[PDB]
Amino acid sequence: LSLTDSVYERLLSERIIFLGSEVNDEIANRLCAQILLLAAEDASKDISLYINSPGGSISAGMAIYDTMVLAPCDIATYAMGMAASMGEFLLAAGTKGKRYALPHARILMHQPLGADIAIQAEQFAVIKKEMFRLNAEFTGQPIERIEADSDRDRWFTAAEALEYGFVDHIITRAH
Amino acid sequence: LSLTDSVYERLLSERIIFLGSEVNDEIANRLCAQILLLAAEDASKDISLYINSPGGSISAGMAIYDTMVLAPCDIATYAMGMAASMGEFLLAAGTKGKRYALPHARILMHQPLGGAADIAIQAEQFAVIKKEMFRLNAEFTGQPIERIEADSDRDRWFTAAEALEYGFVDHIITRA
Amino acid sequence: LSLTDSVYERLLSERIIFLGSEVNDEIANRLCAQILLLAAEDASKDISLYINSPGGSISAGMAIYDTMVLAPCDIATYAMGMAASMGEFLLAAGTKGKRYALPHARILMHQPLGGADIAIQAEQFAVIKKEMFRLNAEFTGQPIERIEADSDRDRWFTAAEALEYGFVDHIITRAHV
Amino acid sequence: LSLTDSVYERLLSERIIFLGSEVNDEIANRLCAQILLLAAEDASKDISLYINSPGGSISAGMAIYDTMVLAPCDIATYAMGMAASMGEFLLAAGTKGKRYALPHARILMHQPLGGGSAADIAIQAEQFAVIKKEMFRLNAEFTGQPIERIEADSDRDRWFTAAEALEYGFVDHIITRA
Amino acid sequence: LSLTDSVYERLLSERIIFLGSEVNDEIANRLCAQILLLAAEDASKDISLYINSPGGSISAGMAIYDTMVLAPCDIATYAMGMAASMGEFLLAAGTKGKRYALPHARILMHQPLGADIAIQAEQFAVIKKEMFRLNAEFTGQPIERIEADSDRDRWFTAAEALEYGFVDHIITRA
Amino acid sequence: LSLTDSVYERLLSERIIFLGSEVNDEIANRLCAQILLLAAEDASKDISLYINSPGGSISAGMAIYDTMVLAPCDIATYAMGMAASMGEFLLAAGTKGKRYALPHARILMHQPLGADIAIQAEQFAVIKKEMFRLNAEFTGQPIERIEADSDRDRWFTAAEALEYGFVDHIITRAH
Amino acid sequence: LSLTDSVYERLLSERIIFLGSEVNDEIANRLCAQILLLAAEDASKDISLYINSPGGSISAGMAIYDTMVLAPCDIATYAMGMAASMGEFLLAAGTKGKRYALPHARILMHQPLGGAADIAIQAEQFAVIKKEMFRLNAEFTGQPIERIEADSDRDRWFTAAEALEYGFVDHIITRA
Amino acid sequence: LSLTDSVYERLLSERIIFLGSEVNDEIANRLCAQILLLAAEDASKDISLYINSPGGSISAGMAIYDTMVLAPCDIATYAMGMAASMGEFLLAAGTKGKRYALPHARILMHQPLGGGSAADIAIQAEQFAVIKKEMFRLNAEFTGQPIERIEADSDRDRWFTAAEALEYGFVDHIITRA
Amino acid sequence: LSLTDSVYERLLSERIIFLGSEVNDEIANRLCAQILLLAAEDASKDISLYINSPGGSISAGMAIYDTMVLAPCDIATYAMGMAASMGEFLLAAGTKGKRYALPHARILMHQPLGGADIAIQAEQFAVIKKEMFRLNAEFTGQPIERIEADSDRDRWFTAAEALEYGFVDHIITRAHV
Amino acid sequence: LSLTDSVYERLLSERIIFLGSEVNDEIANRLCAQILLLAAEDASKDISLYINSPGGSISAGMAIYDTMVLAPCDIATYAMGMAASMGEFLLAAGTKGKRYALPHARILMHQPLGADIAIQAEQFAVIKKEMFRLNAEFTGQPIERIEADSDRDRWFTAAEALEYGFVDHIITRA
Amino acid sequence: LSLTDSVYERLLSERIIFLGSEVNDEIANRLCAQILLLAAEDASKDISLYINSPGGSISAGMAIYDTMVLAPCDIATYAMGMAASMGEFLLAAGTKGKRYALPHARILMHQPLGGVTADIAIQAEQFAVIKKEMFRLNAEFTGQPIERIEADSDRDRWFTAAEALEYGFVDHIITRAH
Repeated sequence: LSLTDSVYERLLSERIIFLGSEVNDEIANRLCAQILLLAAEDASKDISLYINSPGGSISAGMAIYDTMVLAPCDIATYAMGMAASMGEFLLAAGTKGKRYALPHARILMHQPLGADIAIQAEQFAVIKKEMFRLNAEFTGQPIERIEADSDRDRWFTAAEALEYGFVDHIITRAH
Repeated sequence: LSLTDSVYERLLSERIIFLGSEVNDEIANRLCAQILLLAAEDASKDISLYINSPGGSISAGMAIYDTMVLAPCDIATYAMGMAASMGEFLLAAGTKGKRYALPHARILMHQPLGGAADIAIQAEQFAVIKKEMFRLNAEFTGQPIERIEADSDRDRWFTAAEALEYGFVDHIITRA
Repeated sequence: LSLTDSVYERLLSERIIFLGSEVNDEIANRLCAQILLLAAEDASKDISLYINSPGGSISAGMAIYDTMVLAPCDIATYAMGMAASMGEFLLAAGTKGKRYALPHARILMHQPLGGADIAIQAEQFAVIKKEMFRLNAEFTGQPIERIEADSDRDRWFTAAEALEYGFVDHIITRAHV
Repeated sequence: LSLTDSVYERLLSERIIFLGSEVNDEIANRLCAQILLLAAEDASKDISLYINSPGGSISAGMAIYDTMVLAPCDIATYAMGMAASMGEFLLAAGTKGKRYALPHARILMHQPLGGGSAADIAIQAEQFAVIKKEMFRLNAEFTGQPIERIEADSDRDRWFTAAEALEYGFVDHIITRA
Repeated sequence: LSLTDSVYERLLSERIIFLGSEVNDEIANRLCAQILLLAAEDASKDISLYINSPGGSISAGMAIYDTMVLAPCDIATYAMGMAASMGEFLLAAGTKGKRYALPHARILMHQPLGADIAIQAEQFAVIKKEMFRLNAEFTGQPIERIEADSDRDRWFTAAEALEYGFVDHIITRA
Repeated sequence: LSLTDSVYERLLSERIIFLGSEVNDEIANRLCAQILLLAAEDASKDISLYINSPGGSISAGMAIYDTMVLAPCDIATYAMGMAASMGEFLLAAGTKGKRYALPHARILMHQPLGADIAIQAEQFAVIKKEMFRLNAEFTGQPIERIEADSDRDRWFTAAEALEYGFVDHIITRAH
Repeated sequence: LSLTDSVYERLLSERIIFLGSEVNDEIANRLCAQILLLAAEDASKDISLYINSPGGSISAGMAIYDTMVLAPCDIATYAMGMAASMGEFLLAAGTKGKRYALPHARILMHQPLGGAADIAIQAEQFAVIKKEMFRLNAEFTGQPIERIEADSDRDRWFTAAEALEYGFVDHIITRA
Repeated sequence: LSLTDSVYERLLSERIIFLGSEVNDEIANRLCAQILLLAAEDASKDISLYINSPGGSISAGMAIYDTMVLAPCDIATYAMGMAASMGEFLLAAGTKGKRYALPHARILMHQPLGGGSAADIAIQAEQFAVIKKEMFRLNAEFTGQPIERIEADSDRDRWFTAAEALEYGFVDHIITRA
Repeated sequence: LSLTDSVYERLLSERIIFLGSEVNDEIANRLCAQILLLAAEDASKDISLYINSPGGSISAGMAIYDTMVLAPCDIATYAMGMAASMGEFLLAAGTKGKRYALPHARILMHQPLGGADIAIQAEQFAVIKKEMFRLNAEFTGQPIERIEADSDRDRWFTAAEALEYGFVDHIITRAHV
Repeated sequence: LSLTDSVYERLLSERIIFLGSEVNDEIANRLCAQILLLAAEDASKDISLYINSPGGSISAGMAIYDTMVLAPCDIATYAMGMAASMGEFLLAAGTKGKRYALPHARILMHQPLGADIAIQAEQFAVIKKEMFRLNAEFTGQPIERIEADSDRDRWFTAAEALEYGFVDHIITRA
Repeated sequence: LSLTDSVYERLLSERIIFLGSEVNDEIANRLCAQILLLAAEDASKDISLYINSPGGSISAGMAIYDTMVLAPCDIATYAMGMAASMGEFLLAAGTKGKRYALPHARILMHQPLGGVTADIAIQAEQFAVIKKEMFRLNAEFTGQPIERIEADSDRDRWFTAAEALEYGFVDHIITRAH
């Protein structure tokens, strides 16, 4: 094991997980695995997910999301550096009241563009619509607004994000 | 040891196994090994197999399946992200009543194309195991063999709900 | 240590060995090492060898076989996925009564091509080849003529057909606790 | 595990962390991870951050900083070899009174120009402008200098000796002996 | 862990650290880390630094030096094989009375050649001058002589080094 | 220049072109370039296209096809070893009466599966339908039959291909 | 010299140029060089530019465009396979009346995202050239600036016929 | 251009082509290209094909053969070093009366087992079966041997000396001197 | 020979030279070589230098410049895409009256960071830097203070703005036969 | 084209070919190609083969030999540096009276060690025996002596080679 | 051949050679080859050597020089960009009266350290000899005392075009178009 993996492992022991890279099937599987592991170890204690990701595939993020909801314990989400696309989604998907943003974090909305191609298109259409739905639900905004803002790649500061409904807190001082 | 391998091992200690990549001989051997290991450690406790695989070779999947059936303990299967081809097969091959799907999981059917031996022999074997795959798939889902082939042919895919209806899984777990 | 190697080691602790790749000198050395180790640790307890191999070199497989026979403990063999060429040989070489096949396992017979001075190599191959046929016949209880004949035409077997032919003694669907 | 990583881990057990390379997302994530870990292990005990870095991206350094402010415990900063750009920022961002400089340390100011993610150049420019202004503001706050002087000095890449740094307001002490 | 790192770690447990390669930012950080660790573990017990290095960047060696002085415990230095440029500097920077040289060690003096280039030049000039000053302080020689000998890359045997003022002892046996 | 390129160049001088690899944008561009070159050099003399390709992307093959039709001179097509997917299409797209098949050539029909994904799907749908149309036109078979046979990956011998309508001749002897 | 380069050179001798890859500084420089070369060789004879490009950088394309306009001779453009982003721009930038499209060519509109200098400056420049691109695109097609931006925004694409109608090209050449 | 390619090209000018490696699609395409070229240049003059190949895929060799039959000119074949599998086939496929063997050439029969394109194994098996049968047929036609003997000898990898090959019917002459 | 190199050579025959990449010692050597070659071939005929470069090292650009001035023939410069840093310098260094800019060309001013003994390198850079500012001022007809000031803030120009500032003498949309 | 290939081609124009590396299928094909080319160009003019090779596979050398005999023109062989195994064979296989050796050339004899292995063994046995036979024919020595000397890897100087029968002349000057 | 090699070759036809990289055995051999070639082609016509080199090995540069002196024709040297160490040496080694410097050229003196590559003692010996020879010849070229050459070489003294002309490295500063 390397130092980085060691720190992440010791953090895992403290029920702290990181999403600091692009969201894909591999990272998703690992993240899902960690959530399942922590859920198995103790289902009563919260899990803290710190996010600094440019986002990625919808399917991967949705797998992560399902695994999050599957976990009985609360999952606190932290916008650490950047939450874009699915990073933003997973951030907002955090347990209500335990979604935090760091003062200079940046939340980006973005409409991802994503076997038989027709089948892939079908699946993508379905899961995309669902993401917009859930995003609207998380933020409490209209779906029309989610889609509209996603289209024009609207981005938010910590404050703007707090206002919009992505997070519940801004950690300006001594968490 | 890496972080990834460490969590997977710690999960293995919790009798949780993952199929998060394409199915081949290597992954099959590893998966079979894990199943045998857990079966050896404790034959009374369930095994949880989480599936997020695009599928792969029939022979590999069948080896996994045999090892699953071989294990005395029940094997609960979870459609986590995507269960395609053999991912779908292994999902449906789980102990009945303990086959789960997550809300946004996707189940894809597909008839594989297969592909140091004579080509004729390989063709023969593939034909056999393919026919057998369809049979077992029909058995798992409770659908007619004709419908399995028909849907497999046109690469039919299912949502979590549609999959539950078709007979791939027994439950859709929103929360645990 | 890797996840895979960890599982194999943890399995080794359960006296379970794997042959999931082509048979060569390296795999042979490794398998033989494992057999000797388990035999050294405890010579009274069985060893379980699970086979999913396309086969390989005769000399390598024969080395494994010799090491198997050398081991005092019984060696139970399981046709897990595929047992081709030396995979089939090592499968059939298991302790009689403890050779198992899983329902969808496939046993393939095949006459290897083999391949120092070429004349010497040829001599050795002829010898070891003949000996393989002999032992294969002995394992299965078939005539040597039938072994060679079937080997020539790359005859393959299902679990049932293999059980009948004499490669294995059981077809196990499920294991008891 | 390597010797280096072993020393860093054993140091981590002593609540001592290092920033000895250029600041980027990976180093930031790792550093933030370490701070969160130490904060989780014990929120009452100080953390010592030793800095010998040429600096780097603003966003990364700000992420480290945000994580520093997040940590309940005090964070003591040490200018070990060189604190340039964000190295200087994170140095000055240390808990007031526990910001140290080694006798021959060098503090360099510098305005990064940023610049390559999967996004529109206009958006990147906007974000950079905001965080840049925020850096200047906080730097001014840390040093107690006017924002104009921070910008002015950053433009001309002003650098400081340990003494000059102490005077300017980057650090509170110059630790010759311990 | 490898054998080498294992031996070095086991040595670290014995409060023995090595400088057996060129001095750069990486080696500096690692060495400084080790010193801080040992200082943290026990501030009363000495640290033994064995040196066999061709030297390197001044800034790095200075970082090491600052960390050395920062450590409360005494730091004994050993010229094991070769102490050149900053190897010599760190050697002479050892706790007075605890600077040792092995019988066939060789001490080399050398003037290293070393953002905007002007700034880098400024800094280098400063640290260079400071390096000469401290070297003079360590050896007890005039600054003029340090520069003079540094210019012509003067080298010393163990005896010549002992005489010059780099080390305090020549230890044939422990 | 290498020997292979030299032979192909000397063949180009004889107005002979080869398609012996997968059809993609690069190969398409090169092939199109060669057709345009030969068309420029002499618009009255035929061009001979020898095909031994596993096929490839529809868009590429359609570009090749357009460039073929664009060329004023007749383009004779030869099924040399294997004409699959677009190899088959380009074979059948040859000038009527000058489409040849070698005795042991093999013609495979196959339905390819193939920016914003929806857009890609749209484009693919259009060009796919068009391919079926043109294929039906070339072979003189119903579109229903083209689609049906394409679906089940029907393959043809030289004789079966001659019967089906892919080619006009089988070169059994001394062309 | 390779076969590919040889045919392209022999084509160059026939005053035929290709844009068959993504547009960047390198390809731009090469293309500009070829245009200047042909213009130098003969300023009275047309140049034929065949386009099969997914597009690319605006700056690169604009450099090509300036070099096109700089050339005294007419430049006929052919949409061979695909003209996206700057491919579409350069297609429409051809001499009016000599802009051709092949029957199954596809024209895609798209507003690029752009991306050793200050980011603010790069943003400024990009804004300028982008606005200019839209202007010239409107000029080429004869469409309103608003419609160009609007369609560019939603990644509108055209068939050969639709492209002819919109104003990208003047003819659809089935046969020559 | 390399020396080797230069010699091969200068040889091509003399209507002499080589098959000195295993037979695959690339070598086949290249060889077919050469035959078509020589046929285009002059359809009245013979082509000399010198063979020293271990053989290879049936489809490739058959493609070469089809291209040979397509060529109007006679194709003289020379067993230079070794003609195995399809090397033997292409050797025997030469124009009758102009099939030569060098004194120490070796002709090996062998039934390839084929086997990895983007297609279904069943289809590949079908195609292979057909072309295999076709090979045996044509081989029998070339040598004037019964199909059963061709299959029988192929099974047991029968090999021939120059004399034995001449007798069997692979070649028409053994060229000691020229 | 490649297609690209062939076109550049064929262009070289037309006395047309390209600067389409960053300015460094290699590109400098190559450009200087080309200039000397064309000057050697014919010293009476103009040389046309087309520029699309992000700039680079001062010393390299100065070497090119010296070689330009060395050439007896006039050197016509064209801002084709971008002329930044030394690209701008070499653009403005063209023969007066023969410095052209294409309509959408962009000229960027920029003060390089430069980067043997460091003190010596610093000295040399200071000298050559000052000299660059001087020559840039001379080319454009602007005050040195204005050049330094604008260089500091990375001022950039459109074709029109550049024509006004004094970098070029013409804005050419189209060329006559 | 490179300088080396250019010189070899220009030599080819002078009907001079080289064997300066180990003998294998590739070198064999190339050499055979060159011989056929020269034979095609002019069947009346000699071909000069200069040999400096450590030898190699028998089958390859035999292919070369067959092609040599096939060529109607005489083939003069030159032992330039070293003729070992099949280098020696091809040397001795030269046209009688036109087999030359340079004063410090060395001729080495050697028994090479060389689908189904049995078949390969059969073929090797055949070609090996044939190689000994032809070698005996070339040198005019008994087959028993060829095998005997081949077994113990006997080597010859230019003189010893001339005496043994490998070459017909030792050319100090042309 | 590439464009760069083509222009250099075309330049070679104009009797113009380049030294635009560090001096080593390979570059030395190539330059020596070029000089010998030009000398062979025409021994009456001058050769123009343009220098933009950071210098390098003494032995290599000395080989170039020996080859320069060997050439009957005059060799004009041009300090194009940088003439350091042996670049400076070869520059000053040009034919007297035909040594030119470009207006912004820079000539750097430097005492090489040589170093290891047989017995170290021999290598040291050889280096000592040739080093002394360099200083001697440099003094001869510039017309300066050897003591001053060594003294200035020691402290890495550098010159502008004017300073170089004054010192004696070159005979002219070519601003205009000769």
